[PDB]
Amino acid sequence: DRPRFSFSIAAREGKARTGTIEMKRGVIRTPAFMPVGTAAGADIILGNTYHLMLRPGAERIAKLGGLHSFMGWDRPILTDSGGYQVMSLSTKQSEEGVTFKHMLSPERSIEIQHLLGSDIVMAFDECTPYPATPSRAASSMERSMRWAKRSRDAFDSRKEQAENAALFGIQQGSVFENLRQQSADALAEIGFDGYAVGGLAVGEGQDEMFRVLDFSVPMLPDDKPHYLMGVGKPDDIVGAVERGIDMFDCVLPTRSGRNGQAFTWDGPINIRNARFSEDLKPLDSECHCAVCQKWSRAYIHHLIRAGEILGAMLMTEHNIAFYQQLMQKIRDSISEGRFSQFAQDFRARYFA
Amino acid sequence: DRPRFSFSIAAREGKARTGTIEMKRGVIRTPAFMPVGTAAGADIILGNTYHLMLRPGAERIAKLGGLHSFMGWDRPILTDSGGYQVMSLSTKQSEEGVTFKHMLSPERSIEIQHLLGSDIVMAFDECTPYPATPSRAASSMERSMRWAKRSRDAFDSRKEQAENAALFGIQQGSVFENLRQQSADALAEIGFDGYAVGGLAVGEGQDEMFRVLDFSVPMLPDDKPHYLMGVGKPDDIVGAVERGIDMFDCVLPTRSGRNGQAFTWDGPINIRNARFSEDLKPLDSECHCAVCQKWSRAYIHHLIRAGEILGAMLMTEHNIAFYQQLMQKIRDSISEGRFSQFAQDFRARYFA
Ligand SMILES: CNc1nc2c(CC[C@H]3O[C@@H](OC)[C@H](O)[C@@H]3OC)c3nc(N)[nH]c(=O)c3cc2[nH]1
Ligand SMILES: CNc1nc2c(CC[C@H]3O[C@@H](OC)[C@H](O)[C@@H]3OC)c3nc(N)[nH]c(=O)c3cc2[nH]1
Ligand SMILES: [Zn+2]
Ligand SMILES: [Zn+2]
Repeated sequence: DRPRFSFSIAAREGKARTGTIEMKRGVIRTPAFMPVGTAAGADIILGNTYHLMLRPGAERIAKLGGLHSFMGWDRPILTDSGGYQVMSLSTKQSEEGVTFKHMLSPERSIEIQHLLGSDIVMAFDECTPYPATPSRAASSMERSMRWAKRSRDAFDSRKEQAENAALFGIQQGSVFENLRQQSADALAEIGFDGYAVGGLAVGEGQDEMFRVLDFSVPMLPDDKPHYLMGVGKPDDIVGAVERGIDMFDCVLPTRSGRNGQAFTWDGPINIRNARFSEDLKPLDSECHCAVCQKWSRAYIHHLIRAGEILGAMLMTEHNIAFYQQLMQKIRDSISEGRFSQFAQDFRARYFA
Repeated sequence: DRPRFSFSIAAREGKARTGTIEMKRGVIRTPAFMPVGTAAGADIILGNTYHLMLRPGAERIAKLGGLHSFMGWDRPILTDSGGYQVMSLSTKQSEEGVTFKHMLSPERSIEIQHLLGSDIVMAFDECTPYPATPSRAASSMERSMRWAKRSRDAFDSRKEQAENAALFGIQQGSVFENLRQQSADALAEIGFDGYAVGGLAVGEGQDEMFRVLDFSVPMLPDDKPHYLMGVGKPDDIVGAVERGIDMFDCVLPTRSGRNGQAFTWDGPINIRNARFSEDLKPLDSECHCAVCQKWSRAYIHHLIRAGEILGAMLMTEHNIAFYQQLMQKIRDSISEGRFSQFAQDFRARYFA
């Protein structure tokens, strides 16, 4: 019988790691990509806390048997704490939490995630806007750390949650090394099952994001998983793995899939472009997905140009599969000690 | 090795028949429902002649290897002749054909269908508007019969087509028994592989459509398949089979699937309605489709209300599967001599 939570590192290359997270509902191979659950293989999917709390509401999801039953997915599910989305899509902040057009607090966030039944629960934090002054970044991070402790206590007070789920803390501090360190120290003192790097993929760009990861990831406990929230493009994922990240989520595969963009080893392509109208090659030359086994760029181009939902579905299936093949290649290369070479080869071809 | 075309009737009950059409690319079980090819089991699918001739053009489809290669479907394909769609969606009529914003003639229609590579080719006809006066219905039908002969000759002049495909003639005559008879006589004199009842499902309503079928279908050769163009709702299909129809096509399963409507044995439902928000039953209680095996009305309701493409896809998959289960039940009941009872039971429950 699998444990509630156990992370094991099987192999390393530089800062990169590959291994497994064992949970009651399944094993998660790392580095992992975690796709949106409602998108359409993956070891864990995402539940959309913000949407679900509004429609149909967390209490209603619980009445229906929880997210696993509702979505027909019996493996692990990760949920965010909801605040990022409230601040992005809705607001009034206070030490208690956020009110918006209801009150979302650390305690309420944890309870919502309990009612949804997720396996990996995120602490309720504040994703500091970018750019931020040192003072504002510090005040924001300090509040997030107080909220992390409140999240910890709320999670621990719910027996079913404490015994069956896992809780990740989220590091903040914007782009400032000293604040990232204080945040890491605060989170480690509280103690979490995993640690996320928050506050990135918010407009800073890849060079700056990588610079922040360079010093931020080593601050987190080495023996726990590291989750980079909101990342990202394939090249962002590769560089983040090079910097010690184990888990990823991004809206790109689905957003791109619904908007004519396909990921390939030769970079992204816009399938609507006329240059694909007579292209009999599959979306990607090496991809093993069902779409690439059967249909051409020309046919998918045709479907999308005709407004056929089948086209968007095939694009999305391909993009999700591409991301999973990327993660498999990353895991295999780290395990074989050839990840550095893989990263180099990947970049040379993707950006050719 | 299968013949070019062979229709065999295995069993009858009243005017209803069940059997098979054998063609080089496969066997078609009748009564048959023929779904849109780009929708997402079926023995034959439809190619959209009108759309294809505009985007990317029939010549381009031929360059890409024909529709079978293009769509990844190696079984039979049926194509319409294009005029119905031109008159519905675009016009100037003449004895030569129709010009619209190009000229579509019987000869050009047959050539387009040849370039697409379809297995069942429809004659180029005029679908008379409804209502029509006797004079206008007669003039229209007479032109369609001249065009049927031209279609026959064009098809026969193309070796690959004549030897590998089949040609159906289309009966016209509006709602008038004498014109339907003249049309049937003209088509039988020319000689076709199958016979369609055209000019219906154009606003006349079920009672009138059934009245016209009552006298029109017996006018067609008994030993050839009968295709009712544009029909229809499940109850229309059942009543048409009771009147001797063997083949069907309809935009309903896909249009409904993309617009929140699901077909069930208890009638259609609009899954967006709030009454489904907590309904844990599958879309239909008896349906064997993949969707009903796995997901609830509540989840599909959620997906569609959230604007998720997955929702529309699941609805469409279910509707297509429902239609195929309907046709299987029809075939089985005729073969077992219990179709009358099936039709009665079907109606009692569908309209309860
Ligand atoms: C895009 N960049 C980005 N996203 C971010 C998210 C949302 C991820 C969440 O976004 C949802 O997708 C819309 C996913 O559900 C995911 O949750 C698992 C963040 N969430 C929290 N709690 N804290 C952060 O610092 C944070 C930073 C982010 N940067
Ligand atoms: C809706 N009612 C209806 N449709 C009709 C169609 C289009 C079927 C065609 O419609 C396309 O779907 C948009 C399908 O491709 C199908 O072709 C196989 C007809 N086509 C011809 N040639 N002649 C007729 O008398 C006719 C009557 C119809 N009544
Ligand atoms: Zn693929
Ligand atoms: Zn079903």
